[PDB]
Amino acid sequence: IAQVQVQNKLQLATPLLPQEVQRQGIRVTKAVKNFLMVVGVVSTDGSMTKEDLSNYIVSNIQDPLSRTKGVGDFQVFGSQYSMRIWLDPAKLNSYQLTPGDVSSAIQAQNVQISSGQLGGLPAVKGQQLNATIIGKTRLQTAEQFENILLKVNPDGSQVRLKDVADVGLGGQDYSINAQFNGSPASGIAIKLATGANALDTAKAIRQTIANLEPFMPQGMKVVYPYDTTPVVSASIHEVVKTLGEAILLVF
Amino acid sequence: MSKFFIDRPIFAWVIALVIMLAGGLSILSLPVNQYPAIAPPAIAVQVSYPGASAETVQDTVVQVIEQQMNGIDNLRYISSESNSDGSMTITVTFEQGTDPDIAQVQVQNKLQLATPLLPQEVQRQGIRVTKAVKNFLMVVGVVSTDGSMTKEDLSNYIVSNIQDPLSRTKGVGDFQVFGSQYSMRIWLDPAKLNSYQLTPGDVSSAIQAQNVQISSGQLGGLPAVKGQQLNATIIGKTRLQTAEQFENILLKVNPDGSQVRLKDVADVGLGGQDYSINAQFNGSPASGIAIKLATGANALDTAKAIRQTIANLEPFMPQGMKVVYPYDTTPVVSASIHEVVKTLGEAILLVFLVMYLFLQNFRATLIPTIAVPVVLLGTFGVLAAFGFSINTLTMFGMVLAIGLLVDDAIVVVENVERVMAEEGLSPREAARKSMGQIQGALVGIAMVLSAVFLPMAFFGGSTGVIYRQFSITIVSAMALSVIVALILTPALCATMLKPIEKGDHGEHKGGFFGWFNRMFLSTTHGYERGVASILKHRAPYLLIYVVIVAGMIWMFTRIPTAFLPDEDQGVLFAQVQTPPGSSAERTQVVVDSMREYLLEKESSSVSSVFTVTGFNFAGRGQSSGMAFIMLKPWEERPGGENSVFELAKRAQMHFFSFKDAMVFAFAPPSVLELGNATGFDLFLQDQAGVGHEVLLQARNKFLMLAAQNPALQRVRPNGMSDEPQYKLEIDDEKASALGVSLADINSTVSIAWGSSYVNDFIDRGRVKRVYLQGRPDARMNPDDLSKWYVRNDKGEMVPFNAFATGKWEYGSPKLERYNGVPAMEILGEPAPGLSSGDAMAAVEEIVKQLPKGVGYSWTGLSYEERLSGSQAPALYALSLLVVFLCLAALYESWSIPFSVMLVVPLGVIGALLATSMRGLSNDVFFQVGLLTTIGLSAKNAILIVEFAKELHEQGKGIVEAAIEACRMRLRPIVMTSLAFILGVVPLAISTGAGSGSQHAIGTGVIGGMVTATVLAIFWVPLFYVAVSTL
Amino acid sequence: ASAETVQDTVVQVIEQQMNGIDNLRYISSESNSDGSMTITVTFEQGTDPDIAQVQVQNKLQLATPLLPQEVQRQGIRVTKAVKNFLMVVGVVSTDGSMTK
Amino acid sequence: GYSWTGLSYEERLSGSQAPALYALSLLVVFLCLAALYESWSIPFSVMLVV
Repeated sequence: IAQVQVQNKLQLATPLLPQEVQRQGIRVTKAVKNFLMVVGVVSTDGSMTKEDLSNYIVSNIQDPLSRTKGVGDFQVFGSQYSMRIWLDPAKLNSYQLTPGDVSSAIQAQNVQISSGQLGGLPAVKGQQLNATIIGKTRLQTAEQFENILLKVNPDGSQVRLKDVADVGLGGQDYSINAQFNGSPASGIAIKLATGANALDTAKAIRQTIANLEPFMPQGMKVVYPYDTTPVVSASIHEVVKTLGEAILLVF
Repeated sequence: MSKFFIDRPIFAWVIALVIMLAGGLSILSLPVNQYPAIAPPAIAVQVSYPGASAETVQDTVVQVIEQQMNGIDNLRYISSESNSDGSMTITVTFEQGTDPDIAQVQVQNKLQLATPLLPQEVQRQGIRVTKAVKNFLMVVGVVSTDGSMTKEDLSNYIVSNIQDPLSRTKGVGDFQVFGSQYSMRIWLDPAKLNSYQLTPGDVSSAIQAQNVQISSGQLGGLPAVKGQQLNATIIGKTRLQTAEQFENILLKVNPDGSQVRLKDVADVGLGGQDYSINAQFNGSPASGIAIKLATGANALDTAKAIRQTIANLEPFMPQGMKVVYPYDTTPVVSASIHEVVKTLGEAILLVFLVMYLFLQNFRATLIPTIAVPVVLLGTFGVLAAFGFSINTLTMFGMVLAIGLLVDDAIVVVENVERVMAEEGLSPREAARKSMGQIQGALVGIAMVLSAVFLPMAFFGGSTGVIYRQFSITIVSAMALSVIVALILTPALCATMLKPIEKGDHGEHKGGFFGWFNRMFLSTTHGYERGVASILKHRAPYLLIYVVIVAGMIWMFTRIPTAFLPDEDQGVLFAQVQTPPGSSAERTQVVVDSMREYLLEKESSSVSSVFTVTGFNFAGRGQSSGMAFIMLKPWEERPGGENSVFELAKRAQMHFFSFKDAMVFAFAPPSVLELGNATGFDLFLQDQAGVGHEVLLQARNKFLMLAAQNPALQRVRPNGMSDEPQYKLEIDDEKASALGVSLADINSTVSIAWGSSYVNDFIDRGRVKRVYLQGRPDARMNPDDLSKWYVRNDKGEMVPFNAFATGKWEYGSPKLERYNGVPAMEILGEPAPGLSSGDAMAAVEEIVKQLPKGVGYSWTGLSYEERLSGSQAPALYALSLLVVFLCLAALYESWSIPFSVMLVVPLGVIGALLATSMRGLSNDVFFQVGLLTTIGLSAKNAILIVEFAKELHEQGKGIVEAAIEACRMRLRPIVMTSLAFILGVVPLAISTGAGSGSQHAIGTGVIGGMVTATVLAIFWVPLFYVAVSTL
Repeated sequence: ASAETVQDTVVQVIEQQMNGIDNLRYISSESNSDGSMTITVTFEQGTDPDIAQVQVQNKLQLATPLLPQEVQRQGIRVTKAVKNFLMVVGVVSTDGSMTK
Repeated sequence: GYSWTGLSYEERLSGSQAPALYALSLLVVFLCLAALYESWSIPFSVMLVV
């Protein structure tokens, strides 16, 4: 009920936020203050850099580890890929262009639009053809992405995004990037959901990562650099064995 | 506890009156519906993003929503659906026990945290979040007989002026209508757009420039100038109402006065909103309402209120419009509670009859007719105390409970009358002696019956709820029957009985009753020497007992296991699939021919066909359709000639000859909430290997080996086969080299072919919306792309074939996901006569060949059935341990409870034999009938072994007392037995509403109880002497 | 906007969708020439107000696809409302120099 | 048509609710005095001295 109340008092205010923070995804979670455990991933062949095995956890490990029982909020050390368009003002002066023109071209030339149907309804009486018509799909690879047009004169001379900027896939924020035991690594810091225990949540996290284990590439382990469940399990076991020896001493 | 009230009866009588008064107050405030909340609470999210591809709506809506919901409570699994028609459906399925309101508001909140990331064309549609629980009370269907009104006119008429009185009535919850209201549909044409140098971007700008509210202020608004005396709420422009106000909006005008209206550019006129769906009822075009029931509300008087609302609205409808009721689960509930009231009356009158038949007096015969309705009314009160509702399940639990519910009062009045007969005491002290002899026995009945039914309540899932209803109802019946037979019945046996003197049984009476007394003591003192002969040498009879225990083991191993019995529900589903690349009229030619076959030659069974195209349980679009054919009631089709499970075969043997489309007919399950499968469900999701073609080859390999195994049968894909779809390739350098802007091309191809939501208008005081497309003869051909014109920057028209070449592709029209990765769903059925776990093992064996990167995940009912398969051989052994504890408590040893817990095999043997002879399955109804006949066998076994112990405590041997106790206690067994099968047999011999449930719940009970009596009354003192020689 | 267009735009739709909640007694509404509206749905006594607010803004959400775009941009404020004023706390200027 | 609200609906509920209160409490006193003293004379005495 507390999350629902702060959520409607947040949706009362979220259109008054700026336009670019509104397109980032606002998160409201029931997270307690401590880090429960950190599911870490380190590569053992050296072919994986920091950003690629952060991309792997964000794209494949994060969401099954986020639907599970008792995980409120994550904290991913790194992030996924996001293909960046590295402008430079020398070649941006070379063709008399502003970055607003580039930002309008890369909003007008990779869109996935409502196209309709080739035999859509209502049909003229006596029409027996149907096909889902396809407009432009969104651009996937970088060599397909370099062919974004920016300006072209009617005599046939054009400029491309490959001539203005140097495109390439990389992270979306290079601020945080961990490293485990010397090697390049990353991980996802898991916070516990409130009103729930820690051992069942940790066991569900272990079962989820063990279900996702047979699909990761070769040269990529899963390690646990930080967890607070073995201390509490050892404390419970120590008090149970203290009880089991105290009953024998009373006997 | 009973000796304290047998002296003073008025206090016990007003305790019973308080119980009956609380029950009578609870009767008029119980909610009542067909099925309780047994489905897992699933939440649907439906978007109607118009004119999209099958992967456009997916990669712009579904992944954006599914990667932003993170950390909702009690989440089990989520799904998706990205149809080619443009819709979307994700079904967030939660854990049991979660009330749907907070789960729905949490998925609402974590959806509206994601809705700014969704595109503008999606977030102007509005993202609807409703509860997906398929329990429809009644389906109000509106038709138009003459054919002058299409479906969208009927849907506007519904949403206009029959939705206003319907939702203001009591008890009606949330509901949906087929289709929606009108929309000012604006039909552009490309020749007139060429003729004026126009583009649909200019029309879409001028409409939303001349059809908006303008926030004008006030004439004298604050702050006022010093000396202001005037105030008037000024208003500016207003939303346009009619179509002759959209005809007079202007697109451009020169300063000479030469203008261009929306006339001679467009053809405005009110039409529908979603043209894809199209339903028709017996020929006439039809819309409808699907009314659900709100929580905590009666179904009968609210259905009558819906009937009364329609019957009070009917003098105002247009001519040619009937309101029909195709689907209505009001008479199912009504007949299912009416048969319970009839069998209550039959049970009390029939136990009155057998109580007068075996005992000669009338006053002692009258007392079950008082002592049974008090616990009958009070169990509704202490059923309302837990927050339940009158279901079908708890009413059949009541009917299971009646025959044992009467037995406590029967054995009380029998013991009082036989203590009256044998020694001749005054009634209060004779009933005092009887109650002092049944003191521990009645609380032993309470503890043993609670121990044998309460662990059955502790399952988890839909299985857990459908056992929990049964268990809590009959445990409430036990725990209230024991106290109303320990507290009430001796207090009235001390008052309203007739004394009998010493050594008399009524031998010189004459007539029929003297003959009955003579034959009854004749078979009694023949039974004396019979049990003496079978107990005098008892060695070759325990061998027969262990042979018949091998009989129950190798008789229960044989029969197959079922989840729910097959039911005559009343409906049949007939979903069709035309070959890919088919329009709507081919599907309609299949559908109306199927409809006229099911009405013309099948007038004996099918009452009406509410059929529909563009929709099935497989996947939406234009090349699909169904026929919700709905049978006649049970009182108009006698015999087994017109059942649903024969009408399906008689329809399918002709639907094999409809050679246009694969017409498929399947019966719904017992419960429609978790239904539509009758088997197992599986998603073949991919975790690592990326590619739609690889997963399509995986499903092809899986369907190749699925039809080869004999353990699998009728294995179909739930998705859709691939449609041949048409693509464009807009040559962007040749487009922008001619001079057109690519945003103008995107707006033209997004407004001309597919629709585009602009803004809202106001008609009849109601906000409706405005779409626009091209004409229904301006987008219908691949060569008709050469007719639309984008605008160059010089002011001249550029044709669309100058820079766009066509090419045909082959893609999927329905891409669905499962927990964030794409998948394809099957709908599997087990082999006829094989268990469901055997089919699950034989279908998880096939997954050992799929390519590297394609996983499997269970769903539907199999996710509960796989995880719930580890408690049933745990808590049954727990319940046997608890009943061993209770019988060690009552009988002061550790070996004498074996003389009771070796008797319930003799109760399960007859039930297994009676449900193996007439061909039934091992469903939940036979299992709870098995449990209640086990409970009745333990019920009379502990009383006969307790008198066998008591007569040995009197001071005689084992052999004399074991045949003394059965001699003294034969007649309550034949009272219980004769009244029991006379009360239960009219369930099995009859039919009607819920025939399969009654046949599954009656014949195992009578076959178990008759065999339990005829073996227990001969073998229980043999077990007692065999355990007492140790 | 004026009162009748606010009524027939917003209030009729949410009035149509906010009946059928359990333990409901009467729903009533207002509109103004200023433009504001106030639906004041009143439950039967015996209901937890938290789950009542949960159900109210649960079945409020499927009116948003019917309401226009000048009201979706501002957000709907739901709250539990008693009718008494418990306390009015107000400042006052003893200098006489500063205005309202 | 007219429909009461605010204070008026609550006091109309009181007016339609009071005789059930009188009859049900009178019957509960009747049941308790038939309960504890176990006669059918003195509960009629209290029910016609009320």
